[PDB]
Amino acid sequence: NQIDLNVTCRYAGVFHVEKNGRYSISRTEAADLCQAFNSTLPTMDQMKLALSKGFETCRYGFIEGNVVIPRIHPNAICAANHTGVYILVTSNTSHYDTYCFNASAPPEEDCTSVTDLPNSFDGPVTITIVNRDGTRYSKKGEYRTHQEDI
Ligand SMILES: Cc1n[nH]c(C)c1CNC1CCCCC1
Repeated sequence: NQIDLNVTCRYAGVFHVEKNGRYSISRTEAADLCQAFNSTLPTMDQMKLALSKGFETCRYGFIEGNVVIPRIHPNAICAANHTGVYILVTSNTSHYDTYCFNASAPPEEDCTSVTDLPNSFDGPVTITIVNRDGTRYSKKGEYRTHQEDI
């Protein structure tokens, strides 16, 4: 009973979270997951400011109201070579990664590791935060409040 959560640097408080190395988060699970990090789904304005500070990924993830990919450098296999906050328009499917926004984070690039999941609740799952540099933090708990996500 284990969940891996791969996380990134924070840029103006915004970061990316991928669950179990696959697109596997529903919109309801995404909001609950950000709440476990004392965070919220970013607004489009919050995401645009993060992009301006150096944030980019090559993965679709929820923000408030849309599924997006922030892009700085054009790459043919990431958001069809677009730059800016690329918005997913047409998809059959509902599960993505998520972005999260922590208002208490530094204002610009914070590429220190994440060493806590401060607002997880009591539960039976071994949850492991995996940083890009491989460093890990694990704790037993739960974050999902909707049954259809478990
Ligand atoms: C700076 C830092 N490293 N690990 C932890 C925990 C913290 C405090 N802020 C984090 C920021 C991203 C969401 C979770 C909370």
